[PDB]
Amino acid sequence: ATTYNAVVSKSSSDGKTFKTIADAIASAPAGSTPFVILIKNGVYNERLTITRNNLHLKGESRNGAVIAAATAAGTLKSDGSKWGTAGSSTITISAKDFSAQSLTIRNDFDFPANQAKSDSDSSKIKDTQAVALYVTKSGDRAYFKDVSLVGYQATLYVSGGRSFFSDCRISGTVDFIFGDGTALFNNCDLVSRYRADVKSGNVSGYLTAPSTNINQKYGLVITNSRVIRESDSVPAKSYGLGRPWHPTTTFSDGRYADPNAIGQTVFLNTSMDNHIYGWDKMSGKDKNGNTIWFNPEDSRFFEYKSYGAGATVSKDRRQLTDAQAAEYTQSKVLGDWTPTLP
Ligand SMILES: COC(=O)[C@H]1O[C@H](O[C@@H]2[C@H](O)[C@@H](O)[C@@H](O[C@@H]3[C@H](O)[C@@H](O)[C@@H](O[C@@H]4[C@H](O)[C@@H](O)[C@@H](O)O[C@@H]4C(=O)O)O[C@@H]3C(=O)OC)O[C@@H]2C(=O)OC)[C@H](O)[C@@H](O)[C@H]1O[C@H]1O[C@H](C(=O)O)[C@H](O[C@H]2O[C@H](C(=O)O)[C@H](O)[C@H](O)[C@H]2O)[C@H](O)[C@H]1O
Repeated sequence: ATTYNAVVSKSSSDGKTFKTIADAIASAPAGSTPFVILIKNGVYNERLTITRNNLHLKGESRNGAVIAAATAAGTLKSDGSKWGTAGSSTITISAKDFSAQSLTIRNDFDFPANQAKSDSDSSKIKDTQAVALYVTKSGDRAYFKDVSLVGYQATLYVSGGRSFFSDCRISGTVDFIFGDGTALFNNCDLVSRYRADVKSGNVSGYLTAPSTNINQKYGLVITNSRVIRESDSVPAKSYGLGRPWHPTTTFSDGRYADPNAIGQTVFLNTSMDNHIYGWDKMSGKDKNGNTIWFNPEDSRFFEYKSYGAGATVSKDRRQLTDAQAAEYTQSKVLGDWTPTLP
């Protein structure tokens, strides 16, 4: 039994439908009863913030139901201030028990076009983060099944609670899955994109930039997935599996890189093409304003039974034992939450 509380459609000749997803979401009664919205095929140029618990979106098809907007961190608002990374997101989830199924979410900020702009071009943005999907500290138990997430830098921002991504596609370049949330990915294609602006022997990007607090058991966990290059033009050894993001954070003694954000990224039973070279370092500013480097060997970066040409084994790429791998089951990672669709 599957019934819809609202339907979004591009066609008025279709039936009794909403024209925009934002309108359908808004039409939901106040409260926490399940509200399920069907979204028919089409490109919906919308930015959405979800604040109602137990809201559920279902696209007609992942290929054809698209939610898209173009916003970079460096994009200016009306008052002349920047949107920022969090603010750049096409979809923001700030509610509990959200699900999205069979749809694509894009940030259409044209990173390559931006980089190709002349250095003197005042429209050339430096803050090139452009988030497709953002799960905030308020968005626990967020479930994404058969969803495609599209971006370049900072595609997926997972913060706070638990999120589960299943049968998914996620594309990007730099730090394209990042944040301090517990995010489990199963049977996903993680797509590393070509960068025309990167010189022959330099790094193109990093799949993950976890900022997981050291006292939090699970950060980014990728299982039974495929780490793939967008094209044959993506060079060998051009992408890192992760680098440690220690976010600039306001403390009592100032604003600087959080020392206790010692991120976790764990890959289990995942294929990797040879664009992968391993893990990498990342810099921030310390309490004195000096550059500080955070190293992968000091971070919680692990693999278990990786395969494919990018799956090399050395000292610099720590491996889980069988016993340790057993700690990364869905049951263990998500605790008492079993992700279910309406
Ligand atoms: C999610 O994290 C990010 O997206 C990070 O973005 C930034 O990373 C930069 C850069 O954008 C990225 O491409 C990369 O660049 C490296 C290298 O560092 C460059 O010098 C460089 O080499 C150039 C060229 O590629 C090469 O061919 C040669 O010619 O040299 C060139 C050159 O040197 O000029 O390019 C490299 C490259 O492309 O690698 C693939 O790394 C950069 C970097 O790490 O600099 C320190 C930010 O700088 C990062 O901090 C990170 O951004 C996140 O964290 C920020 C922070 O302050 O911690 C900031 O977050 C804060 O604001 C948030 C918000 O506004 O919402 C939020 O509140 C958060 O809590 C708070 O901490 C950013 O907003 C956030 O995205």
